[PDB]
Amino acid sequence: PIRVPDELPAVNFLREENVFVMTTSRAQEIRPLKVLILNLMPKKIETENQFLRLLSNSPLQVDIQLLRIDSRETPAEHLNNFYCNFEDIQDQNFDGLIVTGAPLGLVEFNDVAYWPQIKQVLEWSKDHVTSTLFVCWAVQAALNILYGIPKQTRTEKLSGVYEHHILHPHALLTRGFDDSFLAPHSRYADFPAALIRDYTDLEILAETEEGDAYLFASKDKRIAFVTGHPEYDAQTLAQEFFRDVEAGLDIDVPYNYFPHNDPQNTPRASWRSHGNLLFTNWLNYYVYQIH
Amino acid sequence: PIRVPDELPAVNFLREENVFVMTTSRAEIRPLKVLILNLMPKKIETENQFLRLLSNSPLQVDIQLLRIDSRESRNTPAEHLNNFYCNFEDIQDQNFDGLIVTGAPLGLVEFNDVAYWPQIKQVLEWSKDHVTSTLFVCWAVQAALNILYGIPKQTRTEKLSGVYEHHILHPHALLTRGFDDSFLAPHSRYADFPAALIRDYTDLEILAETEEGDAYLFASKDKRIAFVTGHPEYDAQTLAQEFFRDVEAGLDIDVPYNYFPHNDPQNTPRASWRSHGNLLFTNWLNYYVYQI
Repeated sequence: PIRVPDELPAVNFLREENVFVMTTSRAQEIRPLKVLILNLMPKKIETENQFLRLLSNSPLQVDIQLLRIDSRETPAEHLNNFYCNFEDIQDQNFDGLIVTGAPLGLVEFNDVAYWPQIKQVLEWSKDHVTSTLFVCWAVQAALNILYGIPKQTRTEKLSGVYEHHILHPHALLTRGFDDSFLAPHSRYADFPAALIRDYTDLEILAETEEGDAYLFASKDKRIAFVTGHPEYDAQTLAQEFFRDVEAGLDIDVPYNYFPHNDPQNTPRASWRSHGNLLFTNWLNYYVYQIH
Repeated sequence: PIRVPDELPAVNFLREENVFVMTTSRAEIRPLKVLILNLMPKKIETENQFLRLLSNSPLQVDIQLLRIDSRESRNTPAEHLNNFYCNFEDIQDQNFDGLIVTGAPLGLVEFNDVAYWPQIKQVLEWSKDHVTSTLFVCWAVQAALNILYGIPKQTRTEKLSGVYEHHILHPHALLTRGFDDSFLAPHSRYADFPAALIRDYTDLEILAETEEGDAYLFASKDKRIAFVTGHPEYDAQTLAQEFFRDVEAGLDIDVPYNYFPHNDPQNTPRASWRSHGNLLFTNWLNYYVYQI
């Protein structure tokens, strides 16, 4: 935050925009943050690189620990070298937790082999984690475990780069977001905004144009949710599309993804900026809290 | 930055993307000093727009505001300036991490006719030894290219006024970190900044251009100096306020380009450039003003 003379007009002006300002008449402790990533995605290293790229964009030091949900056999070397089990970290507190997506869009919760382990991490997070960010399927899991919302599935997979808008001009998690912006989705989970409004107390910060919640969070910042995959690389949707075409599914192209909707053309990461802002804002205002 | 075990694949992978990674070798974060030489005619609006952006960082940024003009040059006191601003002699023996020189209403004035040209030269010479990273905005770009590279002033045949399309040149650069491949930013200038001018008469790296061929962002490889030719700090309504004053003052002018919805000045304009203004100023603080 800036530190300026108490009566500079910027002080009252920026405070009215929900911006914290320091004044020369008053005065912080800025220590390394501890962030845990529960990696449920099957391509473990690709997912590590995607999230760690975006967790790199703060001047704050982010000490990262990687959490595995069970010990099912990614190289076994990789997990044994770099990941911890829940019993290894259960006595620790963290500033942040990310629960990634998982390929569980079409699996009932009672058929998810590690469902008990997921309930145990989410219950523990309430007292042990300052802010937990749930991504994609983890949003569906958390809506079920924290609010008793039953699984809801779309008619077809939402796959593409979609238009969104922010709802709160002065919010922290969307600080610097354009009024409308692009972010990618790849999900069977259905997240209509009305479901979040009618069955939770969460504040909705951004929606898709079609009426889905994209970003929402608790007022105390303990829990935050993102229903897209802003961490995806340019090619990530294309890899899923080509694997489904090879299997004989012969699906549509992802929306607004390939140039001219022709999969011979190279897709670009048209969603980069607001993925960077999102993770930078989550570290700077949710994981780190000046107050 | 993240701190992970040295052998994690992310380490070599993000280093190949020009991203600094700490590895689990030894884990004290200091306040930054930034000076703003405010040359804009709306001093308080300008302070609010740049301070909004410098506020979006966990780093503590101690701000001092610098005036170019003496207290006695004015027919009446400038209350605001007297209360909040220092003069050069007050800060000449201090060191700063950052300096911003704003734009100035001097696009049609020859440097030798600019009344405070000596004072501007004195600040720029001082900044070489006293400021880790200087950001020049709009006219200050022309001033700096003159003093540092001997480039004469160039003026466009027609004023640029609107929100224009841009692209980045360096996928892994620090100052454009997180920028989309193409993005919007406002311009409002007669100053002419063809990219060929920067390539052919300086050693500066060009990081982004307008679609019509102007340099928008460029910097030195040592990060001592950085240049922006547009106004991503502008509020939604800044171009609108100027447009309505021009209309009221009797000028026959088009709306600013790509600014009002449907090009209709009854429509509320949106700050369509907000995101890349935030990335720019956040990246400037984090990688240029703060280094280690």
